Parts: sequence; C-alpha cells; structure tokens
Amino acid sequence: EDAELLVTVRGGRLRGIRLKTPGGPVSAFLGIPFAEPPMGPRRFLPPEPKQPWSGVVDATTFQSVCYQYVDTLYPGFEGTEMWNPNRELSEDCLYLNVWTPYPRPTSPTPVLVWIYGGGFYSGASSLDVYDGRFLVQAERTVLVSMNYRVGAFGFLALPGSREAPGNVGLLDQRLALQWVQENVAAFGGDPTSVTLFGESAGAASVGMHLLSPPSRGLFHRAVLQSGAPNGPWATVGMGEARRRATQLAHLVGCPPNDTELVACLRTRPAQVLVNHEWHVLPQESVFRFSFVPVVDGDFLSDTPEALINAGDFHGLQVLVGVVKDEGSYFLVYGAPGFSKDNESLISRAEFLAGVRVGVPQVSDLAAEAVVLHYTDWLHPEDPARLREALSDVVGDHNVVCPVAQLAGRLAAQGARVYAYVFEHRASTLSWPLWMGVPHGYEIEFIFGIPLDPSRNYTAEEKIFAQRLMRYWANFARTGDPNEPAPQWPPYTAGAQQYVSLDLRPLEVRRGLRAQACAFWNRFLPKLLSA
Amino acid sequence: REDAELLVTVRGGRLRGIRLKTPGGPVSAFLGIPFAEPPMGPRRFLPPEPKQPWSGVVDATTFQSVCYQYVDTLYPGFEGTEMWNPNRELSEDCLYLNVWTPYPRPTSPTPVLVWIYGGGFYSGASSLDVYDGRFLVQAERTVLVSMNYRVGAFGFLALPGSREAPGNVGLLDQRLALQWVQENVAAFGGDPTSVTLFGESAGAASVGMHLLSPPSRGLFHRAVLQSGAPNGPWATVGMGEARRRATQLAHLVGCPPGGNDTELVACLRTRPAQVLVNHEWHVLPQESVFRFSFVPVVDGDFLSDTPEALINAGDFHGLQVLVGVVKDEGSYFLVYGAPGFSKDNESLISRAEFLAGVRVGVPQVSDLAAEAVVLHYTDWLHPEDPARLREALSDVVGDHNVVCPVAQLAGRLAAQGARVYAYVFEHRASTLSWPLWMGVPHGYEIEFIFGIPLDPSRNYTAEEKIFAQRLMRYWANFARTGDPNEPAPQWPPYTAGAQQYVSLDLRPLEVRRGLRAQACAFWNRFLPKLLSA
Ligand SMILES: *[C@@H]1O[C@H](CO[C@@H]2O[C@@H](C)[C@@H](O)[C@@H](O)[C@@H]2O)[C@@H](O[C@@H]2O[C@H](CO)[C@@H](O)[C@H](O)[C@H]2NC(C)=O)[C@H](O)[C@H]1NC(C)=O
Ligand SMILES: *[C@@H]1O[C@H](CO[C@@H]2O[C@@H](C)[C@@H](O)[C@@H](O)[C@@H]2O)[C@@H](O[C@@H]2O[C@H](CO)[C@@H](O)[C@H](O)[C@H]2NC(C)=O)[C@H](O)[C@H]1NC(C)=O
Ligand SMILES: NC(=O)c1cc[n+](COC[n+]2ccccc2/C=N/O)cc1
Ligand SMILES: NC(=O)c1cc[n+](COC[n+]2ccccc2/C=N/O)cc1
Ligand SMILES: *[C@@H]1O[C@H](CO)[C@@H](O)[C@H](O)[C@H]1NC(C)=O
Repeated sequence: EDAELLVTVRGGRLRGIRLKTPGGPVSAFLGIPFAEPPMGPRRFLPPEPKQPWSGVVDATTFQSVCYQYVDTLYPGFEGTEMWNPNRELSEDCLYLNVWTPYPRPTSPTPVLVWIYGGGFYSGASSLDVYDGRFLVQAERTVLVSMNYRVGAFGFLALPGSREAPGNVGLLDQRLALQWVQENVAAFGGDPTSVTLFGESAGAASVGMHLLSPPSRGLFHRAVLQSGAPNGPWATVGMGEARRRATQLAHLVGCPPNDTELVACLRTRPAQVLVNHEWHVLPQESVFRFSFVPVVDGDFLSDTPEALINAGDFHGLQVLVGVVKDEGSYFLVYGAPGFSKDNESLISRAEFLAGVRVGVPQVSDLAAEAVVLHYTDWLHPEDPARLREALSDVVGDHNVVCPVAQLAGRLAAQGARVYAYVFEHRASTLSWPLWMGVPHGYEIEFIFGIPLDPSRNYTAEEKIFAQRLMRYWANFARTGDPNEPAPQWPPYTAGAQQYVSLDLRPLEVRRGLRAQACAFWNRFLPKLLSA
Repeated sequence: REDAELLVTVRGGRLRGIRLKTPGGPVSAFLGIPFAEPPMGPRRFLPPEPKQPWSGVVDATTFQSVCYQYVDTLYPGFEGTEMWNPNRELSEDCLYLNVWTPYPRPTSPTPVLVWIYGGGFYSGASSLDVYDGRFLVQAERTVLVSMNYRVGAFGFLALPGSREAPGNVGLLDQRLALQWVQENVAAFGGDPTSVTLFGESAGAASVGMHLLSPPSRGLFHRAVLQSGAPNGPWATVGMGEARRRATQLAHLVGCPPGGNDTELVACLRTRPAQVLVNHEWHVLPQESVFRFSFVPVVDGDFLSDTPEALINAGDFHGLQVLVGVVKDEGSYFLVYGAPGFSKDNESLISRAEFLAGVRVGVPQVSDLAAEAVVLHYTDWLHPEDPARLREALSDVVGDHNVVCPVAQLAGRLAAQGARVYAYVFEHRASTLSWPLWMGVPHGYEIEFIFGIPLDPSRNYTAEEKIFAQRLMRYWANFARTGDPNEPAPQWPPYTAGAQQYVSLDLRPLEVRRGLRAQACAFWNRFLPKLLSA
C-alpha cells in the first residue's frame, strides 16, 4: 500500500491512483464527493456539503457526468465527440478531482482550479482534453477540477422562489472552491495561492466569481480563455429566466404557483428535461443557451457589465485571450449554407440570413448596422469574404469583444491584464481548413496533451505545449507569465497590447479587433437603448 | 466702322460684342446680355420675366453687375478667398448672361457648354476671373455660355404656396437662361441640339435639379456635376423650414410691424438689399458649416419630390453624365466654424474639438446619429492623434456633404440607364495660397477646367498648362460625344458594381474602384435608416 495515495480530508479518508506521464509519475484523486447528491427533492436547490463518511472512498476513477445534452450532429467525428460525455450521466455528479506531483508535495504548491465550458449546458471534468497529469508534472502545481450542474439542473430559475433560486451550478462551483480552501493543503496545495482558469462558459464562470464577493475570498488570480461574464450569452434577466422555466414545465407536461411547478418538474426523469431544454429559446440562433446564470441581485448584485464598470480591481491579475477564429465553429450549427464537409462559400442572401441567427433578438436597425460594418462594399457578394465576415460577426459579438471590454475595463481600473491570441492550428485538427483555429482548440496545448506519446503531435508542437504550460504556470505563481526572450507586456486600455501564441516566438500586437469592438462595445448598446 | 463678326441678332434685338485676345488667338465675347427684366422693386422675389425686345444695338461688351450677396471677410486681402468675392458692383439688376464663341464664328453648328457657378446658393457670379470662358472656346472650339442667377434671399427666400415669393426663382433664372440658349445660341454658331450643362458645388446641385425637373430637362442633353449633387444635405430644404427661415428673416428686419404672405413680402420689398443680406445668416437654426439659409425648396413644383426620391424612381436612359470631386472636399469648410481650425496654423485639433466639430459638421441630428459618426471616423488604435483627428473631421464634412451625395447619384444613375464617368481631382496647384494640410481643397479644380493656367500673366507651371489642356479636352470630348475619351489609357464608365473612376493629376489616368465606398455606405445606406428610427 502506497502511503502517497492515502489522504485524509475533512469528510474522511481517500485512496488515489498513481499515473504515468512521459516526465514521471503523478498522484491523482478522482471522483472525490464535495456535495450531497442533488437528487430527488434536492434537484434545483443549492448544493449541500458532503456529510462525513467512514471507511475509505475509492478515488481511483472519474465519477459520473452531470446530466446534459449529447451532440449528435457529426456522429463519430472526433471534432465533436471529444466534447461529449465520456462517462455515464447521472444527477449524482458533484465530484472533483485533484492531481498532485508524486510523491505528494511537502511544501505548499500553487493550486490551479479548472472550470470547464460548454455553454452552461454541457461539459465534464473527466474529458481527455482536461487531463491534469501533464501540467502537474511539468510545472509542479496542484490541479483541481470539478463537475458542476449544467442546463436546467444548474440554472433553471424561478426568481424569488426558494425551490428554484437559480445559479446553483455556480454555487456548486463555489462549494468546490470552499472545499479547496479547507482540504487542498492535505494534498500539498497552497490555499493562499489559487488561480482559477476556465474556457468559454468556464471563463464566464471565473468572471462571475470575480464579481461575486462571497467567491472572491476563495482564489487570488484568474485566467479567462475565450469567454467573459459580460458575453451576450452568459447571463439572462429574471423575467426571461422565469419565462424559460415556465415554458419548459409546459413542454414536459407540468402545468403551467412556483412550488407546484418545481415539484412537478422534480418528478420528471432527468433525460426528459434535457430533451426539451432547447425548445424554450425564443428564436433560431447560434451561441445562445437556454439555462444560464441569472442576474437576480444575489449571486450577481447587478449585470456583469455594470459590475465591471463600477469595480475597483487593484490587486488583481488576469490572463485573458482568444483563438484566431472564435466564430468559425459555431456556424455549422445553424447558419445556412455552412458545413464541415464543404467550403461553406455562402451567398449574400445566406450571409444576411446568418446575421439574424448570429445576432438574435435585435431590431432590424441593429441588424442592418451589423451588415454595414461587416460588408466590404467593394466586394459585397464575394462568398469567401462573406463566409469570413459571418465568422467574424459571431466571434466578435460573442467572444472577442466581450473579452476585450473586460480586459480594457479591468486594466483601466487597477488590474494587471495579460492578453493573447492563440494562432496555431494543430496538425491533428480534424475540422476543415477554412475554420482556421476554431474555438476551444487552445485547451489541449495548455494542458500539455501534445506530450502524450500515443498522440500524433509534432516535436515543435510539444515544445510549444511546454511553452504554454510555463506561461500559465508562471502567471499562477507570480501574476506574470514572463520567464524571469521577448517580453509579454501587460494589456492596457490605451496601447491595447497583446501577443500572438504559436510556433514562432512571441510577437506583440496592438488592438483586440479594435474597430469591430468599438461597434459592439460602444455604439450598438446605445442603438438598442434608443 | 463696325465688325460684322461682333454683331449678332437674337430675338430681343441686336447685340454688339467684343473681340478678346487669348494665348491661342481671337475669341468673340458677348458679355452682359439681358435675358430677363430686372427683378427689382415690385419684382423682388418673383419669377423672372423674359426681357422685352429692344430697338437699336445693345452693347454686350463687359460683365454686368453681381447679384446682391454677402461678401466674405474672414481673411481680408487673402487671394484664396478674394477670388470668390464679387468683382463687379452688387445690384438686384443682375440677370445677364455671357456668350463666348470662336473668332471667326462657326459656319456649322457647334456644341454648347453652359456654366452654372456655385457659392452655396448665397453667392457667386459669372464674372469671376476663374470662370473666364475665353480659353475653353479657343482651345476646344465650342460655344460657352454662363449666366447670373439670384442668390440668397433674393433667389431662394420661399413662402411656399404664396404668389409673392414662391421660392426657387434663382433656379427659374437659370431655366430662363437655358430657354434663351435654345432660342438664340444658333445665332452665335452654337448647336441647340447639343447643350451640355456643367457647374460646381451649388452649380452642380443646380445642374442636377434641372435633370430632375421635366421643364428643364428638355433644354439640354448632357450634364457635368463637379463637387456637388442635388441630393446633398445642404442643397434643398423643406417647405416648413423654408417658411420658418423666411418669417424669421422678415421678423429680424422689421416685417411685419406674419399672417398674410402678400403683406409680409410687400414689407420685405421696402427694405434695402444690403439689410436683408446683413441678417440672412441669423436664421440658421444652429452653429454649422456647409449649411445655407436660403436654398432650393422641395414644394412639388420645380421638384415634385425630394431629389433623392426622383433619382431613385427615375429612368435615365439616353443621358450621359460626368461627375467628380476633389481629393479633400471638406478641409476648406473647417476654417469657417470648426473649433481649433485656421488656415494660419496646422489645425491639429484635440479629441474634444473633434467631437465638437462633428456636431458643427453634421448639424441637427440626434446624439445617436452624431455618435454613429464618431464611431466610423475614429481610429480606435489612435483615438487622440491630432493629425488623424484633423483629417477625420475633414473627411466627415467632405463625405457627408459632397463625396457621398455625388457617389449615390452616380450609382443610381448608372444602374438606371445613364452612362456615367467619374473622376477624383488630385492635383494641388503650385499657385495655391491655402496651407498644405488642406490638400486639394474644394473648388480648386475649376481653374484647370477653364484653362486659367494658359493665361500668360499667371505663374502656373508649364506642366500644369499641359494638364489644363488635357482636362479641357476631356470636358469638351464629353460635351461633343458624351464620352471623355479620345476617338492612351481609357476612362471606363462608372457602374454601381465595379465603381471605377479615374484620378486627374499630372500623372497619366489611373483607374481606381470605389468613391470612398465604406464611408458612403454609412452615409447613404445606414444613417438614413437611423434618422427614421
Ligand atoms: C455545403 O453544405 C450545406 C449543407 O448541406 C449538407 O451538407 C453537404 C456537405 C451535403 O451533404 C448536403 O447533401 C447536405 O444537405 C449546403 O446547404 C444545403 O444545401 C441543400 C441543397 O443541396 C439544401 O437543401 C439545404 O437546405 C442546405 N442546408 C443548409 C444548412 O444550408 C450548402 O449548399 C453546401 N455548399 C456548397 C456545396 O457550396
Ligand atoms: C489655430 O488657430 C485657431 C484660430 O484662431 C485664430 O488664428 C490663430 C492663428 C490665432 O491668431 C488666434 O488668435 C486667432 O483667433 C485657434 O483657435 C482659437 O483660439 C482662440 C484662443 O485660444 C479662441 O479664442 C478662438 O475661439 C479659437 N477659434 C476657433 C475657431 O476655435 C487655435 O487655438 C490655433 N491652434 C494652435 C495655435 O495650436
Ligand atoms: N439541450 C439541447 O437540446 C441543446 C442542443 C444543442 N445545443 C447547441 O448545439 C450544440 N453545439 C455544440 C458544439 C458547438 C456549438 C453548438 C451550438 N451552439 O449554439 C445546445 C443545447
Ligand atoms: N448671407 C450671409 O450673411 C452669410 C454669412 C456667412 N456665410 C458663410 O460664409 C462662410 N463661408 C465662406 C466661404 C466658404 C464657406 C463658408 C462657410 N460655409 O458654411 C454665408 C452667408
Ligand atoms: C507672378 O505673378 C504676379 C501676379 O500674378 C506677377 O506680378 C509676377 O510678375 C509673376 N512672377 C514673379 C516672379 O513674381
């Protein structure tokens, strides 16, 4: 029996497993329960701390994936299946995972906490691309990841009600962070040095923990990759959240009293809720999600945009960034004329139709303003330019400009901000070439997946992965990604400097789509208000 | 005794002209031909009545008076502004036209160019040195005609619906002159079946309005619009705001001591011309540049609809048009109001002055509209660079008032049956007195079209003289054939798709695409939708 794999946390004793990496072994503790199972009468409720157990919990394998939709658009295609659940679905899914060096550190080691994305409707800490073993070995950190409830199970809200208060998926996240403060030292982690990082909706979650004071005392630094809490998709108002909750009840046969409605919802099998999620959205769209964080004055006392504009952020360091082609990948899920299997060279009619799906629920004037800004009026009908322009519409509106607004406001209000654009297209990427560097495909390099010898990454790509892990770990340890080489300067509201990340050395550039984002961040909001 | 070449009989009676020397030889000039009864006293604000026939010989031997108008005094003595000021006495007796013809007079019918001067509809005169027709006629053997038309309140004060001041009488002055050309130009050797209108700024807007007014449209065959268009935001006014401006002007001068229109105009008729001129600008609703108090009114008569509606719903098959602008249309207007601008310093403005200048350059729009403008003309990587802000504000005024109205006209006319040719004039004259940051200012291609560099008393470059000759041939080729090209780089027609135009400078012709297409898409396609919602 290996004493390195035995740990006592506050709930009781755990048994881990030793794993192999190309650089040596690490210790993993997978499937640690941090909450009571949110089942039966506990569905839709805030999580409760896991009650202590006797005996030894087997922490040698990943636990169940929270109930969620499973993408079936390209069945068997590696580009989509890499994001689908790789374990059984269950409502009993509130488990977290700890990777540490082997033997376990005996000095307080910086902690990285990963929050997966997936539009608040999907995701799992057990996916291959989130394997913490390489970061922990290469950079000598403790890495924690948790499962949190998605879809209606995590974000169905009847605001004002006690039976479905909303944001419980975020509270699952907060509870795991409290678990880390109380327990991570038992694994050799330093609770006074916790860096949150997440991608997409995970980045938005990180941003929301930055703006919720009860969360702010649980971590020290933040990394937001391709997501932001001020995204048009990341939050929903109380009125619309109530409408969506009520509509889903009607769709699954529950008439239409909040108490009656949640009680009837709790009798439905989880899969039934999943099957009807999607039909509560008001219009055809891409990059919008049914059940997302609700601004009800509690977890978020105001909208993230209002909280960002009014916040003092001195003493905060954040790392934020984007991939080169944020929108390209969302277009195959609803923009007319698009497909992974052809060049998606669309007509102007399809482009104009794509703008309404990509910018849903706005006035015709707002839509025409988008068309004006993203049309080259010397080549208004060129299919290649139109495909690229629609990809830029979706990417700028949902990712690049929300991230750029966040970066600019925090920098100008006291935070030290580092910005990147990930510009390397993996040699193993199965998506077509016209998609460029699609959303989500920097994660595998951050986690050091290319070091896995059973994968087909090149030698320079492995070096690149090691470069990225060092930047991320430098930031986690000091608030500065630079090795203490061409220096990575902080992002500021004036100079707007960022670096491009690829196989070539660092190149400093100015402006995160400055011209496009002035439209989304400065003008379009005022058009909608008047 | 008498030179038979300088004696002509038109319908009103006999005329005596003058023989002018040019660098290339003799030209016959008939200057100051009366074409209307003097619009004075009881005829103030009325449409022009045709000139009654006369006995004996009228001496048409010098330029007649300039129509009463404001005289610019911003830079007194500065030639850059004095060249546009009246060079004859001011008078309400000013409805005279000028005819230049080859010496000897042509024996076969000769194409006719008719010039309409600009000046924001408040100023201008056919007698300005820069409009001297002797060089075009000598170089290209055409007949050139120019007329005076009433400006300011005298030409465009409108109490719509009233008979005592119907408005647009300045445009009727132009129309009467065009009717005179049809009835009389053959007596000078001109061909009334080949008349080409050309004009600049408000003259270009005037030319476009004659295109859109059926009674005028039968009086000419081709059109040249230089740095102006009838659909410009400054070129027309609605009936209500025209009535408000007329009523306020009357109130400012003492009329009435105004319900009844007859009575109010009668009181206006007793006021000295200069007093009307002195108060004319006080009726503008706001502090602005490129906006003019009294301008053509859309009242259903001369223009049955707005020029933009008539342009869109018009069939222009069989019509040839030549349109263009200078490289820096807006820079010249900024020293007349924009904060921080002057011809005597570099006018490197701050961001606050840029934002203040936008409201002056784009007057009377919602704050939302103003901020759409700020968004499109800000470089968000260099939001406060003074030199970039100076150029941005110049582009705002130039795009909004000239380039984009011209581009919209060129595009709609091309797509609806007209053959269009477009240019951008990019030569900065060696004799230019305005500062270097202004580039090629508004109005400073005219002297090259009229061949002014060929005057030996002026110190133009020898290369600029060749340039002038090249431009006069383009214009005259268009007047003769509807095509500026010679019967050598080809000047392609402008179309709504390819949007090709040529650059005019000392270099050979260069074909380019798009008359500030991205900018004009904002002014021509989006901004009107915002002003509606
Ligand atoms: C690119 O593909 C889209 C999607 O069509 C599907 O995928 C193709 C690869 C092929 O397998 C098709 O048979 C599939 O239907 C095309 O858009 C569709 O076009 C068809 C007409 O053939 C039409 O009936 C569908 O409604 C269209 N659907 C969408 C979402 O646009 C598109 O035309 C292709 N572009 C090309 C070939 O240039
Ligand atoms: C550039 O000049 C403008 C115009 O001012 C006039 O011309 C100058 C050369 C100088 O002789 C001034 O005294 C003239 O009045 C300047 O803008 C003016 O500034 C003064 C005082 O600062 C102010 O009272 C006026 O209202 C301003 N006029 C306008 C139209 O804004 C400007 O400051 C000069 N810029 C420099 C010198 O950098
Ligand atoms: N619960 C659902 O029914 C459901 C279905 C589909 N989607 C989204 O489609 C899957 N998807 C998967 C991967 C990338 C994008 C997308 C679409 N985004 O709008 C969300 C929820
Ligand atoms: N009738 C008048 O009093 C009057 C006063 C001022 N202006 C304008 O003169 C300024 N100005 C003079 C020359 C060229 C442009 C400009 C400005 N245009 O906005 C016209 C008429
Ligand atoms: C330049 O022009 C002026 C007037 O246009 C003239 O008096 C002068 O002789 C010319 N030449 C020189 C060298 O100044």
